[PDB]
Amino acid sequence: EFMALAYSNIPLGATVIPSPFQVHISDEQIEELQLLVKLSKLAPPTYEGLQQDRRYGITNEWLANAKEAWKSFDWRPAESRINSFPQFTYDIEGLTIHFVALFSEKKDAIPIVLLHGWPGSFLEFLPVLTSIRDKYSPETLPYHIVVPSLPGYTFSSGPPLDVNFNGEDTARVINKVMLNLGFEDGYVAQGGDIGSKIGRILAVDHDACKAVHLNCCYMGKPSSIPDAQWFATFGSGYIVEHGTRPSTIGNALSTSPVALLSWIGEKFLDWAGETIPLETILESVTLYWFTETFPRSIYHYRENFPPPKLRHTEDPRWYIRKPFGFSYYPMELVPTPRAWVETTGNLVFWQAHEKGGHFAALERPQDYLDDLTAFCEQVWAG
Amino acid sequence: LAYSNIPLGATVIPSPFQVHISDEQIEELQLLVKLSKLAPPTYEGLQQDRRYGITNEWLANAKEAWKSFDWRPAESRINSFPQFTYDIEGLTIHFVALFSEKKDAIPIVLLHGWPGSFLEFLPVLTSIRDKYSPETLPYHIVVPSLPGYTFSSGPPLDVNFNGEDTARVINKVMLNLGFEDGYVAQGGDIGSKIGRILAVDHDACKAVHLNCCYMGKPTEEDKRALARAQWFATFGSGYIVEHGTRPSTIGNALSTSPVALLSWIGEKFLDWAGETIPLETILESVTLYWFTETFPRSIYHYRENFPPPKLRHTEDPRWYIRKPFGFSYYPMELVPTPRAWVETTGNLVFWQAHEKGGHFAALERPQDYLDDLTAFCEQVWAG
Repeated sequence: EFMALAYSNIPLGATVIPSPFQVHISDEQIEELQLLVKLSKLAPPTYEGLQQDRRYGITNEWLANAKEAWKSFDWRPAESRINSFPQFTYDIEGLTIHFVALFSEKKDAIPIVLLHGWPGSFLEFLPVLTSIRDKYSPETLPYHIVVPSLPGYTFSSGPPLDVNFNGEDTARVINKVMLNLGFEDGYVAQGGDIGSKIGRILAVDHDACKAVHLNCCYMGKPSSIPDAQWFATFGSGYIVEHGTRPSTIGNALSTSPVALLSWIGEKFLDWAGETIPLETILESVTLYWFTETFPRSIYHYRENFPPPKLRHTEDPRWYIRKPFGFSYYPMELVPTPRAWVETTGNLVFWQAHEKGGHFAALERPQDYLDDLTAFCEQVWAG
Repeated sequence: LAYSNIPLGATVIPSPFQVHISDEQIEELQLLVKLSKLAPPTYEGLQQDRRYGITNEWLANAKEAWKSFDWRPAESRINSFPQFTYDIEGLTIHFVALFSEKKDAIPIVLLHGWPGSFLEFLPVLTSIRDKYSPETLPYHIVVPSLPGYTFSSGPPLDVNFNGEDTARVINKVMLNLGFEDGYVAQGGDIGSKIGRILAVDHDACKAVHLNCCYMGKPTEEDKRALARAQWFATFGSGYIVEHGTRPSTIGNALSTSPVALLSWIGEKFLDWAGETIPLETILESVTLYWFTETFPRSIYHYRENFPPPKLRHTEDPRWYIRKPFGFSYYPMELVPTPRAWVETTGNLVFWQAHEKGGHFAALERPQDYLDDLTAFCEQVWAG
């Protein structure tokens, strides 16, 4: 049905008109989730499950309380809030690609694509979009904001069943979202986590991406610098498992929503600088559950197995020549000093922050928006 | 029960034990098997060579077979073997045993690993009582459940627990049975680490045979072995890192659904074996783990290597085996180790290589396993 929505006017010059989209999880799925949460079994007490500092992962107490709270979690109000933002799909290379957008009425608004990672989603950027739409009407908005679901995530389909799919494929498909919207003349990319790999690939390989801002630069100490990571030794189990046995873990965590909550909840707890509320965790895990995201979402991790000859960020093949900005958040998983980041591209913008961790947009929306705006205004050349 | 007479000289009488899972536990299992949801089709789940783990089709078929799986006959077979428990350091320690009537029978402890259990050794015990009566049996065979596994309780809730603790507790099973004058240990997987610790640190353990020597390097077969070891190190060690760094997360996640546990453990029975392990055997092991809440209690050993020591356990002079040491090479072990490697880790007096068999040597090749065990004990036992 036709639904007028503010900020939803497709930019002049779009070559393909996207299909309007709204989230409508069925009543039967909501009923089922409540049942499956209730009946999920909990592990018995163990020494590891009793460590309140989470040294061995989530605690039994956290999970029991989360299970109890999930019983009274109501998806419908969250879904209504999601549906207050314009959403669309395109069909690209046989994939359905979902995206949230705020479109400006200005002919020459600066197009920006914001790229989530794992175990996130477009939800990470909704607080930022709220700030944007409160400050700007469609008529005063300086930017077009596109927040796509990567292939395999939430309402995006795929990846394909019959061929391998990697970060370069991901970037090619996301670039086509921007091309379809008429942004061949230029857009800015912003990324964290896996989205920072995608954003780097867009900037290095795709003409339409003119500049890139990252809040994550997964790297070791660069070899070109002559003469703290609890993450490589203790925090990388999920990477090895996702990268070597994605089918096993995907099959395992499809069985019960509480299995999925255990695996993903650990990361929302440990990776954030600002504490992420339980409701936010439940919202994201619930969305992953309804859309069967997890098994489809982990294809990127196998690019690290066997270990590449050079890390992606440390490879001249992926050095960013276009204008490159970086924001340093102190509770990022591998915080990278400016001298490190500078070895990986033409770094024209640097901003450090006193607060915030891995989920920068979700934890510190105003800092994230201030940085993004400042970067685009500094580098955009018309 | 034949083979159940406690050896003379035992200083603690063990308590007889039988498995009797309640109908309520059986039906809770079937409820949660039926409640489990399947993954969507994925590229990774369609790879028949299992390059990314189990296939979705294997899991769906295994779940369907589980709905028709009858625990009662498997339980009756378990209960056909003498079983006991001891209370040691506040833990209930379960064990299977075959006791000889010979007064000076050689005592042997067989040590399972993860994701195994005493079930791994039941084919060997079957071969033993088919070959020997209680009067001709040359050995006392003890097959304990490690702390945290199946019918053994623990590990403690309030303190850390490691391989040296495991070895100390297992040694006390043998001491309780009167074997302070000497026993032989045999181990694979984690049981190979326990066996090494017994031999190095515990007076009563007089010799040790291993079918696993997790180590790095200190011809065509050596080439095929190196390729397998590299595959295991590069692609097979996710479970080690996850168990070793986030045991509470994975323990909680897989406890929620028996089919989650089946996915995680089934992958290993498929990939680690040389001889194909029947689905029924996988279901029996995973079912036993489920009824006893084994998985979250069973993975404490993995964190010993985080952070990694500069010297792996087998390669550390602190753990060099000076007592008589035997090794059997099975080509589909996870890190197949040539003799020149193994010899650097102990007083290797016995070496046997096999054409067939992988990681679960006793379960896959019970006759080879028993032949090696008899040959090693006869070679090294000194009264």
